Amino acid sequence: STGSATTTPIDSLDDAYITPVQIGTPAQTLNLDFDTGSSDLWVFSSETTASEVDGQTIYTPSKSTTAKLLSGATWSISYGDGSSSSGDVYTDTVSVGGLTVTGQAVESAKKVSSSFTEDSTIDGLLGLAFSTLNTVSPTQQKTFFDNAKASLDSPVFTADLGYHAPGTYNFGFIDTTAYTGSITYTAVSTKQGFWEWTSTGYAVGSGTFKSTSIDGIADTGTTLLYLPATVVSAYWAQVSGAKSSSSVGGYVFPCSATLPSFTFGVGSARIVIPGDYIDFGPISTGSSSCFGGIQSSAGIGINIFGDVALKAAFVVFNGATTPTLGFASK
Repeated sequence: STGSATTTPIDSLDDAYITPVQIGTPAQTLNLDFDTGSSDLWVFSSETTASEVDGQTIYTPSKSTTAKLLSGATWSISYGDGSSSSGDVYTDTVSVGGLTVTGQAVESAKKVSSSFTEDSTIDGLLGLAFSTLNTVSPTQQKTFFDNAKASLDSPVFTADLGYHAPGTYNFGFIDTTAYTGSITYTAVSTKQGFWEWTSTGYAVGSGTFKSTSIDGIADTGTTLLYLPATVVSAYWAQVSGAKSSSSVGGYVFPCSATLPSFTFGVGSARIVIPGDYIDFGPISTGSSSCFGGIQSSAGIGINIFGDVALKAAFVVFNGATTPTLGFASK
């Protein structure tokens, strides 16, 4: 089997991407944030504290003839950005772009933190990291990909995120028309539960490539590109007026700037992030100070190849017995 679904930016800055997901019988379609940095599929629901719902579409398990309460199971998750959610668990039928999993754990939120409430466009998350990170207790549950894998034509999914435009998540096949050149594959460590790999280096604009190993995670659920302070300083030094602002919470730059590109290495291959992908717009409405899309990972504890990087590539998440990651230009 295979699946193919369109993923759409939630706003004009590509702050995140939503993908429609069918849950239950009859189908209840929710727009979920597909997150290769976590491993819970959770949704706003009829059980979510009413004051914490503000415009989201909810899953109502009592209206699904295939929903079953997973007795005694609870979940609770906290994300890198400080947001969180928790609740109980159902199993139900879940379909993504024509690919159907029966008995998928659907984690129903009883509580969500303010940032989730405040974002009306995201109805929940669909985790695509390794199931070892799943938070369901006392019996850990599998991700949608893990459940689908054996049925797929090939044990892979691909992320093709657009810049200021829709893109695609495919399951079970590689669309050879969706990229240019070849896909370069690189080793993955699953030791931390992430799609963790090592970039071979970087360049800023038309500058020379610096060969240096940068361990980090391919994380579709993180908006920006978080890299070591040395790398980030080298980037922003090429932008007149750019500075790190502790009050704003990272590098800012004059909105009048033309940003340089940023290249990262995948083995001997190179992925070029155009400068415009690095512009996240005014820090506050009407400001001429703009927020940078490349930021320091210092104090995160890990480097993160988020959407800023991933959207410059066609990315293969290869879930073979030994997982790997593939990157192609597009």
